Amino acid sequence: RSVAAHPWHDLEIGPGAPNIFNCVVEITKGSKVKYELDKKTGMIKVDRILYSSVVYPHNYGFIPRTLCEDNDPLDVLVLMQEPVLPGCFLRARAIGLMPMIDQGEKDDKIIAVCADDPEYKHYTDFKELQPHRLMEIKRFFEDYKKNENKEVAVNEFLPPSTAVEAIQHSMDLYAEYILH
Amino acid sequence: RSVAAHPWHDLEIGPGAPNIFNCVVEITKGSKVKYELDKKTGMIKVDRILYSSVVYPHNYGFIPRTLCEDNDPLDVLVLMQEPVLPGCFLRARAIGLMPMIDQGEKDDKIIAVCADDPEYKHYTDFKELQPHRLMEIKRFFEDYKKNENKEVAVNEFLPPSTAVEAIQHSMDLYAEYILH
Amino acid sequence: RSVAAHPWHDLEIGPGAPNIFNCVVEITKGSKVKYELDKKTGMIKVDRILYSSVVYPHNYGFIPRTLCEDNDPLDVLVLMQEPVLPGCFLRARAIGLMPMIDQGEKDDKIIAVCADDPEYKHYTDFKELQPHRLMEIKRFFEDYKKNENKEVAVNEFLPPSTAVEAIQHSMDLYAEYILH
Amino acid sequence: SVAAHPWHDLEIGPGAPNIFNCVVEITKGSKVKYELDKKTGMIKVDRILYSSVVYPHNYGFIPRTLCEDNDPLDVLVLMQEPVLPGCFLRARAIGLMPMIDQGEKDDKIIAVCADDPEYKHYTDFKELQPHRLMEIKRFFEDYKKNENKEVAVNEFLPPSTAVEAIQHSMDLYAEYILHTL
Amino acid sequence: SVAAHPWHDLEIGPGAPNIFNCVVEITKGSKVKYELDKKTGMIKVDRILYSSVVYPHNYGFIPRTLCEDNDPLDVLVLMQEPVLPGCFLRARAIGLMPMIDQGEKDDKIIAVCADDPEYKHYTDFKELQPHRLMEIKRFFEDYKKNENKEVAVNEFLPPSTAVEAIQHSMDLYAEYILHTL
Amino acid sequence: SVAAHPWHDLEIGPGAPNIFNCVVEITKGSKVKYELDKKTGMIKVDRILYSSVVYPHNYGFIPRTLCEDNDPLDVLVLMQEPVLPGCFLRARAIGLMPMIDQGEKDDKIIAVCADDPEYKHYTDFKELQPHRLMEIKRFFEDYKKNENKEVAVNEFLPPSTAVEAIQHSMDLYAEYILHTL
Repeated sequence: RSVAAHPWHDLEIGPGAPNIFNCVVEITKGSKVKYELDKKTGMIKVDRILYSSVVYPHNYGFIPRTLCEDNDPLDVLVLMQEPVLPGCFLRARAIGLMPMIDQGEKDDKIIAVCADDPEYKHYTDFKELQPHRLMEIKRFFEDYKKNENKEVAVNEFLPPSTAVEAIQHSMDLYAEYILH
Repeated sequence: RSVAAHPWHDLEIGPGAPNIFNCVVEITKGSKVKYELDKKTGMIKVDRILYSSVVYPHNYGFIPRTLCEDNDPLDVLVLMQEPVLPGCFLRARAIGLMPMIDQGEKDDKIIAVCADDPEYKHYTDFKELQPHRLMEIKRFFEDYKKNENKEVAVNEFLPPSTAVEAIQHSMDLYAEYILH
Repeated sequence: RSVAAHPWHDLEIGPGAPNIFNCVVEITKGSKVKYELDKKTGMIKVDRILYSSVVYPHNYGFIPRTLCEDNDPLDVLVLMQEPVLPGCFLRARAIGLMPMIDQGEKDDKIIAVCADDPEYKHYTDFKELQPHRLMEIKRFFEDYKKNENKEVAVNEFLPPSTAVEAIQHSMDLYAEYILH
Repeated sequence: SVAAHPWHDLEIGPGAPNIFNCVVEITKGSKVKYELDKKTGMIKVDRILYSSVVYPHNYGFIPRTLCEDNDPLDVLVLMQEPVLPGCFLRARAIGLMPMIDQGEKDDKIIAVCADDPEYKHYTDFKELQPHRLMEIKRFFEDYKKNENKEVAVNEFLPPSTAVEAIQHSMDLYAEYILHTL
Repeated sequence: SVAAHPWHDLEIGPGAPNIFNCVVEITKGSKVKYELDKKTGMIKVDRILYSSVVYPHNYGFIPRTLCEDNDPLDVLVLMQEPVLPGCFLRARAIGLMPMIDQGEKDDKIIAVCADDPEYKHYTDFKELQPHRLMEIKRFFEDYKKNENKEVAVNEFLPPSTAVEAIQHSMDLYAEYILHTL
Repeated sequence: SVAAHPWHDLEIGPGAPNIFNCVVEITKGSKVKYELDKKTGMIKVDRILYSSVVYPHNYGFIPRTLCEDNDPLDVLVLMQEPVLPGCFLRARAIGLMPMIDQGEKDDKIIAVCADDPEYKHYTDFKELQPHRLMEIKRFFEDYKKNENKEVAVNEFLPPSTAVEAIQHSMDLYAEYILHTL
C-alpha cells in the first residue's frame, strides 16, 4: 500500500521543520569512508576513502527536500550518544550553522543534535556545548580534505536562528527548482 | 526487470511460513540504537537511543505481510551466531511466543532462530535453550523502557505451536485489512 | 524527480566500464555473515552464516548489469583500506580474474581495487600485490564452503585483460538476456 | 623499577584527593565484569553480566584506597573514549554515588578524565545532563537483578563529599599498611 | 604481593583439575596469534595468521601445567563474550581434542567459563550443537595450512579423559619444578 | 622469571638493530594516546587526542633504547592487524621519519611486523605506496595542532639511516645504564 522510495525527494522534511527536521545519515561517527547519497539512484555510494588519517567526529548527512546554490541538499552534523548507519534517517534539532568556504565556494552546514537521543535532545544552542567540541569539529573540516589539495576555510559558528534561516531557505529553494 | 520496493509489503513472508518465515531486521544484537522501519517510506529510522544502559540481546525485527491489533507488523527476536544489519532480511524458524503487555496493551512477540545459521537452525523449542538465555531476554523487555516511565510486563513463554498461531493470524489479518 | 530502485538493474555499470565499474557490495571485509542480494526485491538477505570459522578477506559484491552462464551477476572481490557496508556501491578497477570451479560448475570472479581509495587506486595488476595476499585469497575460496561438503577448485589468477573480457562479456550477456 | 601490582604500587598521585590516578577494570560498553585480582594483580573475569546490560562508562578503582568492604574505592569515569582494562588514567572527582549493596554500604565515585580535553573542565555532577545521571543510577540499580541481589541507589552528593570519602579511603588504606608492621 | 608471571605465579585453582584458572592469549574472532612470552611473561604477537581465519573462541592456557611439547596445556573457552589477552578466568573442562601437529601430539582442552551464567551449566562436549564441534575441528585442521604445516584432528574425547590429561600436565609441571632443585 | 618492566627488562632481540622487539603503546585507529608509564611500567592514558584523528598504524617503542628527549625510540608498525597496548612484537625497520617537535628533534622509526606474512617482505619505505607516506606525514603534522604545538616533518630517510639511529639509541640506553654504577 505504500511508496518505497528516494530519500532526498520522498522523505518528508518533517512537521517540526525547520527547527526539528528529518535528516538522512550518509556517514557514521568514526568513519574514514566518505559515503554519499547517489542523486540518481538514491543508493549510498563510496565517494572516497579519506586521504588523511582522520575520522568523522559525528554522524553526518543531509536534509531531505533541501537544495543549496551548489545543487545539493543541505548537510548536517548530528551530535548524539551513538553511531548511526548510512541510509537511516533521524529527527534532529538545529543548534547552529557552521559557515565554510570549500575551494573558494560557500558551503555552510548545520550543526545539530538528535531529537530522540535523551541526552542530546535538550541542547538548543551550540554555545551550550563544551568549547573543545567546537574546536575539534572546526578542525576536522579544515583538515579532512588537505591531502587532496583542497582548501577549506571555517569561520565562527552562527546561532540557531541563523541555521534555521538556512534550512528554511533551502526548503524553499528545493520547492522552487526541483519541479524543473 | 524487477520491482525494487517496500520491505513490509513487497517482501514475501516466504513459502515455509508460518513455521519458517522471512524476517526484516530492524535492530542489531548489541545495539543501543532503537531503529524501526518507517511505515510510509520503508526506510529505517532512528526511533530513539535507549534511555537505560541496555543493549538488544539479539537481532530484532519484524515479519513482512503481518499485522496485529496495534496496526504494526509482528515483531521477532532472532537468535543466531552473528549480528545482522538493519534493513536486511533473513529466514527464521519460530521456537516460541513471548507474551507481553506494553503500557496496558497486548504486544506479544516471536522468539526464533535463523534457519540458515548452521548452529541455530536445529533448535525447535525455546525449552531447548539454556534457561539463563530466557531469563536474560525476559529481563531485557521488562527493563528497556523503564527510564521512559513505560511499564512492560512479560509472562512465561508459550510453545512453538502458539507462536505459529500468532504468525498465521497476523498473516490473515494483514491480508484482510491491508487492502483498505 | 528520480527513480529510487533496484541495484542490479537500475545502477549503471558506469562510464569507465569495463576497466572501471560500479560494484555493489554484498559482504564486508571480516564478515562471517554471507549476505547476498535478493534478485526479486533488491534487498540484502542473509543467505547464510558461514559453516567454518572463516571471514571474508575483503569487501565482496557484484557488478550491476552483468550476467553469467549461472543467471547471476558477475562477482567481485574489492581490495581497499576500509570495510564497506552491504548495499552500498563503489567504483572499482579490475586487476585480475580468479578462475574457479564451484561444485563442478565454472564460477570465475573478478579481483579489483577501489578506484576512489587513494592507496589502492594506483594498482593495475594483481602481480603488483604481495604474493601472500593472493595465497590468502585463493585459500579463502578453497576453504569457505568446505563444511557444507561443497568442493571449490581455484586456479592461478589471470591478468587484467582477461578480467576485462569477462566483464565485457557479462555486460553483453545481461543486455541480450535481460529483456526476456 | 620492577613491574607493579596496581592497587599497591601505583601512586594515587600528587593532586589527591581531588585529582587521582585510577586503574580501569572495565571498558565503556562492556558486558564482562573484569576486576583486578587481589593476589596476582592480573585482570580476571569475575563474571559475565547476568542481564543484557553494559557499563555506561569506563569503570575501575583508585589505588591505595580501602573501604569497609575490604576493596578499593570504585570509580566511574566519563570521557570521550573507551579505555582498556589494566590501564590507569588521571581523574577528577565530580560527585559521589551512595549505594546499598545487599544491606552493605558501597558508595562509588563519579569522575571525569583529567587528560581528556572535552571532559576535563567538568567539576560537578550537576554540570552533566540529568539523563546521564538517570542512566547511571539505573545501571547500578539493574545490573545485578538477575543474580537476585538488591542494590539501592540514593541521590548523588557533591564533590566536597566525594573528596571526603576518597580521603577517608586513603586513610583506611594507610591505617591497614600500618597494621602490617 | 608483587606482579605475577602468569604461567608460574597464577594458581591453577582450588577446583583443579576439573575447574581451573585459565589465561587468555587470544580473543574470539582474532586473526592475531598472540601468545605469552615464556621469558618476560608479556603478551607477544607470535604471528598474524596466514589464512583468512579467526579463532572461533577465546583461547589460552592453564597455568602451572606442562606437556611433552614444553609448553603449557592449551584451552579453548566457550562463553557469551570475547575476552582480552592477558586476562584469566575460571573454566570447567568438558572435553579434550586430540591433535597431531606435524607428527607431534598436541592435545587441547575444550572448556566453558565457569562464571558465565549461560555457559557454566554445560559439562560435556556432547551437550553442544554438533556444528560447533565441526567448526572447531575444521579451524585447527585449516589455520596453519598456508604455513605448509599439517594438523590432523581426531574425535573429541569425554571430560573424564580431559581431566586426566590436565592432571597429567600438572604432574609434569610439578615434576619439572622439582628438577629445579 | 618474574614480571617485566617492558622498557628495561624486554630484550631488544638477536637481530638488532635491523630487526628488533617493539612494545605497542597505541592501536591502529585509536584516538587514545596511551603511553607506557616510566615508573610503574603500566599503560597510562596520557591524553585523548585533541583533534578528530587516529593513529594510522600500531605505534610504540623499542625497549632498551634512549634518545636525547629522555624517552625510548618510537616506532610506527605497518601490518595487517591492529594490536593491543602492552604487547610486543618483532619488527624490521624500513625507514626513519625526521621530525621537529617544538624545536626539539624527535625522529621516529617506520617499520613492519616481521611475523606478519604479508608485510614481512617489505624492506624499504619506497616499496610502500606514496599515499601511505603522505598520510603518515600528515598525521604527525596535524595530531597535536589543537594543543597549539607545532610539529614539522621532513622527507623520510632510508633504512641504513634508520638502523644507525636505532644503534645510536641502543648506545645511549647503554651509556645511561653504565652511568647507574
